[PDB]
Amino acid sequence: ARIRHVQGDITEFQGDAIVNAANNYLKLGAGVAGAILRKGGPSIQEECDRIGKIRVGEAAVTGAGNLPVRYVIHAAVLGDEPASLETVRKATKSALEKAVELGLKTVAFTALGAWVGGLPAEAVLRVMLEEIKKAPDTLEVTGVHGTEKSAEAARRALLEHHHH
Amino acid sequence: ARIRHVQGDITEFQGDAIVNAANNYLKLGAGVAGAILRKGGPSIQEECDRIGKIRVGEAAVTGAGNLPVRYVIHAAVLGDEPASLETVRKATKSALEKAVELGLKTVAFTALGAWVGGLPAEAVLRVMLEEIKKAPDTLEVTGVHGTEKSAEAARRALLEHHHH
Ligand SMILES: [Cl-]
Repeated sequence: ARIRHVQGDITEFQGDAIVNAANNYLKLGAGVAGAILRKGGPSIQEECDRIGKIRVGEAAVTGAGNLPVRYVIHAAVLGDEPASLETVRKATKSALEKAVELGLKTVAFTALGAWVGGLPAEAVLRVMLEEIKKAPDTLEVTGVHGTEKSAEAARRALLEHHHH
Repeated sequence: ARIRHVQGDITEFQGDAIVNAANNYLKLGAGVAGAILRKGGPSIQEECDRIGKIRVGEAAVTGAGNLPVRYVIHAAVLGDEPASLETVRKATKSALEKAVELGLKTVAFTALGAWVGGLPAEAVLRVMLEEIKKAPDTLEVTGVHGTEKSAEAARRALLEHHHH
């Protein structure tokens, strides 16, 4: 899959889906999830409740309420178990599998497990990169950053990856 | 499994096994492998030749020649595929599985894939840590560093891991 890094607010992403760093109970609270629930509205949590508890490392899809995306993909990175590079790998892979299963073309992510999970961003981005490279080229992943300095860094890393 | 970080020369490790960062052809050359072959002698490569080509992510055990260890565990982190956090995870896990299968008590590792593979040490150590925690407590893993500053850093990281 293709990758781009930009500065912005993931809740204003205007594509097919955004990926939420979720707990395995799919309870929207800390981090981006809170923003997702405020701007997308109550229907997102209600749909999550219909799904019920999942497994750390799994992903689940709901509608995106009042957000300008089609879907929210809830990638469970923690909950009964603490976040780790392994849960981040599995959840990123599960999120990608849902995107491909729905024939999505544009999907936004943040650095799963690096905020609420406590993991270092550099390691998280590397495992995400490894999983994203396995998805088909019909899919474009956008990493959304709070800062241009942040986005420029990941962009620099991504160019360094071509040597070789 | 228990973990300790010390400064030293892994080829002088005086326990059950040392883990070699190998290619999947088990050809000893670049990095620690070269030191292993010089100090352990030709029998190590000869035994590797008897084994033949393995798979990136797998591990293989040989005798340690003139080294003061019982076994060399060749953890294949690269070769037909470039080194990645995923191959490092699989190889570390494969290396640990061989150690447990032989009832080993003390095993030394370096940061697999961080030298010859080009991966950043901090990410490599984190995935190794996650795999080592799954091995039984009968096993003690020693990380061997060229520098005390290096070992102290990993030791500091390991203490930070207890919060929580
Ligand atoms: Cl990983």
